[PDB]
Amino acid sequence: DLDTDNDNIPDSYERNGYTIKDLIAVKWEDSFAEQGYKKYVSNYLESNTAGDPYTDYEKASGSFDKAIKTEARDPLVAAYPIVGVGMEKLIISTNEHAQGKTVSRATTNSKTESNTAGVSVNVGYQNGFTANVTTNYSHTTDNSTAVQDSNGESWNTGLSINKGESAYINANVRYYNTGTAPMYKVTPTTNLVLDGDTLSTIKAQENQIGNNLSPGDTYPKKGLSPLALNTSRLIPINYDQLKKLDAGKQIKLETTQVSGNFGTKNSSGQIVTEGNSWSDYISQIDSISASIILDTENESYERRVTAKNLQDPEDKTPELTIGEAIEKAFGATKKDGLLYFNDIPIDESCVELIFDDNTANKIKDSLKTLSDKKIYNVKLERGMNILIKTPTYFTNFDDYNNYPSTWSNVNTTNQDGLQGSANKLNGETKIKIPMSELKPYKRYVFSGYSKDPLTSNSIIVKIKAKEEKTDYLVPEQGYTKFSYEFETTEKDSSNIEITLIGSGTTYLDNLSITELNSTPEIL
Amino acid sequence: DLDTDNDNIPDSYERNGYTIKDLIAVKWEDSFAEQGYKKYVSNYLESNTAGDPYTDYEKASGSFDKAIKTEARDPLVAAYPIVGVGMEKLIISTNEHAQGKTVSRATTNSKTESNTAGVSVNVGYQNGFTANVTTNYSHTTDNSTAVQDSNGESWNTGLSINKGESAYINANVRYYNTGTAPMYKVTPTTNLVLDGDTLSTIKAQENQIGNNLSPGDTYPKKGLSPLALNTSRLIPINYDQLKKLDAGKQIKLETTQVSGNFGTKNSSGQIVTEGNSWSDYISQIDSISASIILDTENESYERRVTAKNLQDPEDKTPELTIGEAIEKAFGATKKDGLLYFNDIPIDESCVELIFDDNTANKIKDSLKTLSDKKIYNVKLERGMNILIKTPTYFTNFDDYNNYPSTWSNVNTTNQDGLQGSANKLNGETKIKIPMSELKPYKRYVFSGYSKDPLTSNSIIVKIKAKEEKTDYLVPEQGYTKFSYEFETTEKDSSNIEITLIGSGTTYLDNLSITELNSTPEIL
Amino acid sequence: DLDTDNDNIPDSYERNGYTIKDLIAVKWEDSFAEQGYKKYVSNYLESNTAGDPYTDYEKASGSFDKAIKTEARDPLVAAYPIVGVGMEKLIISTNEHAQGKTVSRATTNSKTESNTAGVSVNVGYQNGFTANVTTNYSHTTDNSTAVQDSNGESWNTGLSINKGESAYINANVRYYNTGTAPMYKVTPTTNLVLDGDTLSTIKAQENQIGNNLSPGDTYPKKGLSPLALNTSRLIPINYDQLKKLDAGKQIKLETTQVSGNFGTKNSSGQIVTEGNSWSDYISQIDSISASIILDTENESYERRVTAKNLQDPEDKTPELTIGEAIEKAFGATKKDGLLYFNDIPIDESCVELIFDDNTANKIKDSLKTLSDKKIYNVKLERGMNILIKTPTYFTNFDDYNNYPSTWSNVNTTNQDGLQGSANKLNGETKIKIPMSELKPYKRYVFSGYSKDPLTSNSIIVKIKAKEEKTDYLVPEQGYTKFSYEFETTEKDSSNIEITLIGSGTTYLDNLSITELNSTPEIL
Ligand SMILES: [Ca+2]
Ligand SMILES: [Ca+2]
Ligand SMILES: [Ca+2]
Ligand SMILES: [Ca+2]
Ligand SMILES: [Ca+2]
Ligand SMILES: [Ca+2]
Ligand SMILES: [Ca+2]
Ligand SMILES: [Ca+2]
Ligand SMILES: [Ca+2]
Repeated sequence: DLDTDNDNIPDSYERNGYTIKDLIAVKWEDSFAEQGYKKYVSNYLESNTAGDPYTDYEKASGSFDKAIKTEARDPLVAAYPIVGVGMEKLIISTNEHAQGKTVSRATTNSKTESNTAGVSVNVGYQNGFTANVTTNYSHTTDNSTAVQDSNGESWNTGLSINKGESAYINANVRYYNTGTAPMYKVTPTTNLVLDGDTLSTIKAQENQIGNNLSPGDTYPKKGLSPLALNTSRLIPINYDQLKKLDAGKQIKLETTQVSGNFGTKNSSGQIVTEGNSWSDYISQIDSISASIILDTENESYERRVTAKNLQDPEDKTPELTIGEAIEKAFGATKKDGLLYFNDIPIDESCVELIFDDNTANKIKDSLKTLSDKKIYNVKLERGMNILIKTPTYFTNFDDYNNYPSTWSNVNTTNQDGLQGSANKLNGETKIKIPMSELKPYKRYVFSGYSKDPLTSNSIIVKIKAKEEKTDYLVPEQGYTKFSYEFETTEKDSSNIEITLIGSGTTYLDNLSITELNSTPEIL
Repeated sequence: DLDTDNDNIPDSYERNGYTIKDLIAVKWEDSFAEQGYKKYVSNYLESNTAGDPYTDYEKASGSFDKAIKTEARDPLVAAYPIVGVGMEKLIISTNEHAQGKTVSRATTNSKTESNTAGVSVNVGYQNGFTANVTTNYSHTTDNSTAVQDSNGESWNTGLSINKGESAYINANVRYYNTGTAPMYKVTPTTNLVLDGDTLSTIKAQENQIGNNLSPGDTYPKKGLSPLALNTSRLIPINYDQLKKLDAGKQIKLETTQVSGNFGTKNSSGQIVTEGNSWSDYISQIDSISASIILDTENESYERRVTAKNLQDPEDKTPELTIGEAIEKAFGATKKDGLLYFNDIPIDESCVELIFDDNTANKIKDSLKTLSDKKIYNVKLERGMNILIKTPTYFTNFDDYNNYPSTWSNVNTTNQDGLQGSANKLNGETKIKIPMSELKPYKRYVFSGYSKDPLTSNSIIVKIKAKEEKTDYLVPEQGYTKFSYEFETTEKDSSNIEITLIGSGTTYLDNLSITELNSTPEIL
Repeated sequence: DLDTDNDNIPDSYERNGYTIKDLIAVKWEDSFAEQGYKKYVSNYLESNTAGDPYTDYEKASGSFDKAIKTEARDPLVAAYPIVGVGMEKLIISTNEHAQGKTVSRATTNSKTESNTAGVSVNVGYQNGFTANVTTNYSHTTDNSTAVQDSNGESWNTGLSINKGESAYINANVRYYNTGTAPMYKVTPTTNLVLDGDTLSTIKAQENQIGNNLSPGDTYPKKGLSPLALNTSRLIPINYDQLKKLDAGKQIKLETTQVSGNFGTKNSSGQIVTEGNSWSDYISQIDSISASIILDTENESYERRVTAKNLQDPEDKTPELTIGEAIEKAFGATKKDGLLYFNDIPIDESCVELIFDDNTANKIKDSLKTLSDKKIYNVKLERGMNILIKTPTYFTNFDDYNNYPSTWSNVNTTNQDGLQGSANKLNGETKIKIPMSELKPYKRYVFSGYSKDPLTSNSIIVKIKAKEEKTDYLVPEQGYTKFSYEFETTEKDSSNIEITLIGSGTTYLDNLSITELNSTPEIL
């Protein structure tokens, strides 16, 4: 009944209960949780919960831009715009205006490549920390390029450079947005950096892209003509960096400064975008919120969620766990003990978790006092980053199985599993996968969980690839997570085999195969 | 009941008790110092205790820009933004448009080099003075570049400059903000100098740095590619300073004018950065407050703290000691006679303290009248500069120890130390520190405390390095600080030996290895 | 109770006493002189008692711009900012772009030299005039250049100019303030004058400095690089003034028009520096107040003080003596008959006094009626000039003794002196001040005081340098002041010795060696 800020919601209704229906507010008592309403938690000392250019009421009632994704309806998630650039096809030509020698290659893009390229994986997880530590960190602003149609052939012999003069570089790019915010006056700048030696900067101005970029969309609408670097003209190169591109290095294409406008609803009609810009709220959002990234193999997402700092009892901001923040940022359905997306389950054992050194140290220090030793029950703190990687293949010996092949010697008849059932081991367990279903020249990690109700039972696991290896595993009464890496090669090679031999008592569950990054090719 | 300024704070409270909770002001009754609540002190004759454009009650209540660091909510420390610029790597090319001969070297930038370069060392420290002096004083505005990847070769061999015509220089620079204040419309003017001779200046304008610079964050957000000086275009060089650069001197950068605005709330809604400027409060802050700089091996900070004019009893402003100023300006947990950060310990006998000549004369005048003979229990006066250097290696034979190796023949079972334990001696004390963990071409100070309740039980020390020496240290009844210096070379040498032997009675404590400056390399 | 001006202070409290506490005026009764309180007097017929744009209550209550030095707190001293430009490095280039024959020399600036460059000395100082007479006056605005690092070589040798065309000049400059006021919007216009001929006018606009120059703070803040004039650009020279610098003349720099703004606190918040100009108050101060310039070996000071016109009984204004005017315009500590700074002594017999011819005539008119024979007890009048030059060396055989070389035959066992003791003489008196501290190509004056309690005891003095001089002196009953002059030469000369021989009865006191100006050099 008491009001502090300039919002219709009372200060008592800004904590421990929040329901918005027919443009008024009513208290939640847990009767209509199935009827399409979710619980909002917000500040009650400040009008603006996060740094987005809206009040808490307008983003909790739908009276804002229709282009904004609906996942930012909760007041702890703000509309933060990100503009990313992807590189698709490359051509090399010896002229400047546009005869000569022109060569063309196709190239795939990887958004979450530089983040996980500095991840070293050990053979054993210490205590309840079921994650890895990266070396460096980066958002999806930068992008990585991998050459697919790379037959053994030097790039020099197709261009005939002798001593000093080198050709030019032309390409096609696409402009995507990974976040819950559009941009209207899109003016980005992008550096084309090859292993540190900067080549050029690209500014696409305004008229070439148009007055909008809706979230989740690019300018080439799905499958159409990609935008080339012809229509600020062409990029040169010298006779020092071509061998670097040929042998080991890949072209980095990263967006540096992003400027634009947006829309706020006026009193009368449709949107306005003239006297307002995205230039002041970058540090207003980025200095109070964390950064949660999710990487499905088809598309990626990033969100920013406000957090709580421990050394300020006067700051009465909402406090969440890790899993609650994931649920509110990404949108999920709560099943019995589990959190689901539309088709991909989300759990501390079903996907992979990546943190930097500060977050890893904070989680290791904060997991001492808890008595459950689970990842999702970690208190949210500001200034940390989470990268969730969805496996490209995952089975849980249950209703979900996306493996293209079928396993051998599978015994579903068990009930002492971490989630449901498990496989009773008696002898061999073998699977093979053809090379065509896996992208060449990458790095894969195969991970799983094991349990043994004996003293000194042991398992051996053989991974047959272009570096085949055999490894030894000694499980105990507790659940043990194992993870082993392997490398792939070109499509003209053999299949990939996964075998494991035991003594006939252990149990296995939660099998996953996940791609991380790309390996250099000898060229 | 009584009021003096245009603020909400009562007059009878404003001295010796001050607490903000739930946007109300209550006195201090020294019973909730453990729940995170803290006290502050403010002048009662003016609304702005410091020189910032925020009132003290507002800047202590949190109703201000949230990107400012949370320890700046102390009203006794003002917000002051500092912009620094420095190289990462350097290139020379003989063409104005970009073939020819091009060389590239990789450098490292350092923040406190010109300040420490005028500091001399001695065998003993007379009286209670536990600090050194510097020839000239500079802030962290200027940066020094050190060239690492450089074997024996002159720049002329890779350039072939004969009589007068020289090549062109280009560099990769970064911009950083080490202070408790952001700025938005950044317009830095930077002189790129070689030992006094200004080669040129650069004006970054707006399109290359961006409309934002968060405090504590560089221009590339954490790890991205460094900006190149290709987007006013190029700067020249002649064949007079090339060999001068070759022999002894290094390129320095300093900014001169930094223009920008500060952000604040409007009457109704969002924040505006239009009708403000960070150019009218620089002198008004610098002519009222002190200057305290801290330099950790990872990062650096500096603050301006207001002081009391002792020769003016009318100016009713609160007074400070040195340790209380450090605690209130940086933010530190106060253990029993101890100031701790999250991991770095600071005390009067664990760090290095640097003043200039005027502060040295003032502290020598004010030290004799004190009955405790310590550095921290000194009243703060305006217009004096303090620098604190945290050593890269430091131990006290206690809970804190981060040496890359382990000390030999340690008898820590003792209590007669400055803080608990001490190193009893019966035989030698040796360490062989390897060069793989130390920066090449540096100057290092070995510092420590010696004490012995005996007549003349002297000790001797031997430092084996590229400049090897032996020294004799005699003890006293008092507690004597011993400091010595040595120099190092490139990474392809043998280990550095520190050996000390006495006669089985002396006590040695608080052993520290720190770095000062860079030596000119012969090339 | 009775009020005249726009101040809360009554007319009676505006005379013979002025104390302020808790923003309330109170009268002086001589019990709180030792508690830091100071006594002022102010006009009671105008709101602005001085020409600075502040009323007496506002300039005495501290509620004004804090960058103004505390010496301007009293109402009888005006806030007058002065911008001076100094030249440090002279480089000559024969091109209009940047290749060519370039020569770079180092040069030191002298601020107050031309005001005292035309002074001549006398053997005896007649009557009670213990000062000197100058031929021209100059502020700290003009500045002179003196070249030290210059071996035997013509400037034409480094340029090889034959008949018709000479090179271009380029300079390194610094900007300083010496006054009790800051200006923000600096507009410096300067002329580079060469012995009556104007070479060029330099206008450094707004962007080469910015809107901040603190008083007493150089634009390169303490130790940084000198600012070159390469950021309106170039200055030519002919083959007529190029040979004039070789023999006798020196390049001089004189600012002509400077304007700025003074910052005023508004009603509610911060300070405004837009609607203002430092052009309507220059003639308000300069046409009323006098001029006092003080020259220390480390810094210079300039102040303007309002005086009394003796031919005006209607003009009711404060009347000041010379010593009280100095004490109010600088801030002084009063020992028993003595005026001291923190360490620099100032007195009628401890420094050098320079007066203009009109001022000397007025003072010599005023000296006859005085019955005390002291120069500091003279009533001030509008439009007179005072220069106080502190000698670089000064002894009095007392608490202050800062000669680097000790005397010979020192007998301090005496008490019939002007202050404290006097040096008893028995035979010769020797001093040998060496090469290592004397600035070259300068002119020095050694002055002293003598008594002799005998009828016809004469003394002899010898000054041995490259230009030696002998002299015979006859002292008298009272205090007699004598002054001698000499010059110096380059580094490769010998040390300078001073001998004085008496006969055992004469008494010598207050020996002061000072520098006056610079001599032309043969080259
Ligand atoms: Ca509210
Ligand atoms: Ca709210
Ligand atoms: Ca299961
Ligand atoms: Ca107050
Ligand atoms: Ca106040
Ligand atoms: Ca200890
Ligand atoms: Ca009055
Ligand atoms: Ca008055
Ligand atoms: Ca005396």
